[PDB]
Amino acid sequence: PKEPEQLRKLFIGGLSFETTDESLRSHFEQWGTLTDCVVMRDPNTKRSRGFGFVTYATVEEVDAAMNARPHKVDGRVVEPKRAHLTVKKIFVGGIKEDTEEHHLRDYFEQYGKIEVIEIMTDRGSGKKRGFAFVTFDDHDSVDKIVIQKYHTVNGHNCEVRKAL
Ligand SMILES: COc1ccc(NC(=O)CN)cc1
Repeated sequence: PKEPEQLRKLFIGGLSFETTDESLRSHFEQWGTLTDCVVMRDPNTKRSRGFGFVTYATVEEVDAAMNARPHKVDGRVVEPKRAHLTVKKIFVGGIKEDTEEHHLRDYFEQYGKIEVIEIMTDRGSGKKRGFAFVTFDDHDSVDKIVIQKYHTVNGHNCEVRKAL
C-alpha cells in the first residue's frame, strides 16, 4: 500500500557543507514525515560532498516539499529533484488529429505552469501530425509526468516523454 520508495525520495543538491543529517531533517520535516535523511560525505575526511537525500512517507509529501521551493537550508538555496535529465519540455504522442490546445492545457496545467503548447502540423499540408510539445516553467512538472504509467488526454492513451 506504500508507494515505491524510489518515488518518495528527493535528491538535494547544492548543500552547504555545514548541513548535517540533523539540520537537513529539521528543514525538510516541515513538509512531511521523513523515513530517511542523509548528507553524503567523504569516507575518509567526513567532509560533505555537498548533496544528500531525504525520503518522505508519501508522494504527496514529496509534492508538498517541491511546491515549497525555493528551499534555503542552513543559509544556502538548495536544488531538490525527484529520483537526472533535467528538462522543462515534454513530447506528447498519440493525440491524433482531433486533439486541440485546450485539451492539452486543461490536463497538463495540473502538473505545472505551462509556457508553450506546440501542436505539430505537417510542413506541406498543415494537417495535424498527432503529437505535440508542452513546455513548463520548471522541471518538476515533467518529472511528475514521466513517472506516471498512463496519460489520458481527449480520450487518447498518450505516450509522454522528456523532450531535448
Ligand atoms: C507548480 O505547478 C504545480 C505544482 C504542484 C501541483 N500539485 C501537487 O503538488 C499536488 N500534490 C500542481 C501544479
